[PDB]
Amino acid sequence: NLVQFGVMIEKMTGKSALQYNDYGCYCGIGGSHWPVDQTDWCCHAHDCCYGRLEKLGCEPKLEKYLFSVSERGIFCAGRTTCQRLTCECDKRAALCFRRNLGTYNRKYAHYPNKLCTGPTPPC
Ligand SMILES: CCc1c(CC(N)=O)c2cc(OCCCP(=O)(O)O)ccc2n1Cc1ccccc1
Ligand SMILES: [Ca+2]
Ligand SMILES: [Cl-]
Ligand SMILES: [Cl-]
Ligand SMILES: [Cl-]
Ligand SMILES: [Cl-]
Ligand SMILES: [Cl-]
Ligand SMILES: [Cl-]
Ligand SMILES: [Cl-]
Repeated sequence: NLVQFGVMIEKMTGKSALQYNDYGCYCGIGGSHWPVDQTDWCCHAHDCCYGRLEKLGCEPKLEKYLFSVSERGIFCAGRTTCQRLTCECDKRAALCFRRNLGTYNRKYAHYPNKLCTGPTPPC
């Protein structure tokens, strides 16, 4: 589940999965207001991704999938299309995290969500 997404995050970023939980305004359960940085935007997008999966009849918060990581990249798999879809959402987020390692800031880990201000961007 988040065992999988967590494992994917660690593989792609070199960081513990817990360093992405509660990051900024969107990484973690829920989220509102304006994303603090590009990493946070990855999380905003991932929430939107899960919302699309829910609208398709999937339960992405619960879906368990399979994946591998080689030189060629992240390969997704699973018995059901919903499992594979969840993997695609997670893959995209984990690649986004890696791509934005340069602006990852430790001060946004465990960000007090009262500091989140401004409008909530649409999906
Ligand atoms: C990678 C940061 C992260 C995200 C991405 C994010 N976008 O928040 C995330 C999404 C979740 O579902 C949220 C379901 C969707 P809603 O947010 O309830 O709408 C649950 C936990 C989440 N963690 C922390 C985490 C992930 C894996 C292992 C340990 C900790
Ligand atoms: Ca979130
Ligand atoms: Cl997405
Ligand atoms: Cl769900
Ligand atoms: Cl692997
Ligand atoms: Cl890839
Ligand atoms: Cl399915
Ligand atoms: Cl830092
Ligand atoms: Cl760090």
